Amino acid sequence: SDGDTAMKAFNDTFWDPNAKMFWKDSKREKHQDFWVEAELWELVMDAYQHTSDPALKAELKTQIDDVYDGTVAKYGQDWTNNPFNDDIMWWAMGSARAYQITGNPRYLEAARDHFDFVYDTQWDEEFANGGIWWLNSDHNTKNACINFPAAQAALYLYDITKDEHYLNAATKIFRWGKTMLTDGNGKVFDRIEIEHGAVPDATHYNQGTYIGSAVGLYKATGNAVYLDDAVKAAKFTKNHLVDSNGVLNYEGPNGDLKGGKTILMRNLAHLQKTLDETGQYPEFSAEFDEWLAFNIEMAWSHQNSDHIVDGNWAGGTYESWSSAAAVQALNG
Ligand SMILES: OC[C@H]1O[C@H](OC[C@H]2NC[C@@H](O)[C@@H](O)[C@@H]2O)[C@@H](O)[C@@H](O)[C@@H]1O
Repeated sequence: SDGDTAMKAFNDTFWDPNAKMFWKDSKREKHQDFWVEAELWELVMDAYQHTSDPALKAELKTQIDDVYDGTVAKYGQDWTNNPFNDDIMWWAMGSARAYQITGNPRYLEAARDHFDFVYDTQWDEEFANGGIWWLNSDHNTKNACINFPAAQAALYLYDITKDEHYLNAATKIFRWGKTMLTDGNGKVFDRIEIEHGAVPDATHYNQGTYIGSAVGLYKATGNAVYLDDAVKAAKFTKNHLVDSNGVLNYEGPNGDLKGGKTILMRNLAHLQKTLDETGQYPEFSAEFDEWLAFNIEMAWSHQNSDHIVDGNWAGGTYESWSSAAAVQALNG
């Protein structure tokens, strides 16, 4: 019941049933940022897929539709007016998953149309020899936070439609990103800036979408190198994006990064499942599972009286993005 309890508490604290959006924090003065709301959307989907309580499962299934409706009410159905390609892609990926769960074709259309806008018009072969631009306004940087999510979205679209166009896209985007946005040993770089070069700053959410795309490509292609890529980036996370006791870092003060453990945990769950299914990397798998279980217990040892867990897992206004990671962790 821990995943159920966590999700119910998160909803009670942060869901606004009127606006059909999550509040940014418990002061209930402002709703969550657009791109972060796609990640909270996916959290609802993950709880839906995790729960064995059929009553809660039905409520969460309805909430999947409600989140979309609330966002569309405030932001439109056509997100291509947003200058951030990442914002667009986070919602395209979410929409693909919503289609898988609900079978409502509005979600497939949303996913496909927005994926196609970004991939078809924002890929460039010249600067850095490939990659998708961060923005559709100015073209100055190519970033992990658009490129790996784009590969993931393409993989969901391939799973749904089997259009070889999408498998080819995932393969090409990931190949470029491994080459230009990693060190080849699992450290994922933030971005590559024109007139400067790479910015080798690593964070949980970019480790996470690299790992998820790698695991997806391993499954789609049967090429073990992709699983090796995922394992290296999981090892880098476990050893180098943790505190002196092995607890995943708190990545404040940047608001976007504070909740990044949410996206990391989502994708580490995919790696765990693949390792469990295949029996590959058994020694790593054992250490990895113990370290995850440790992190989750530490997080939840710090829940407050309302069963809300602040994003400082190692340690009075609770924020929905920072608090989501602990919920995600119990809904893998
Ligand atoms: O340490 C990683 C980066 O963290 C901060 O940027 C967060 C986020 N901002 C938008 C876009 O630049 C993303 O690629 C990025 O992850 C910021 O301090 C960066 O300088 C830093 O590299």
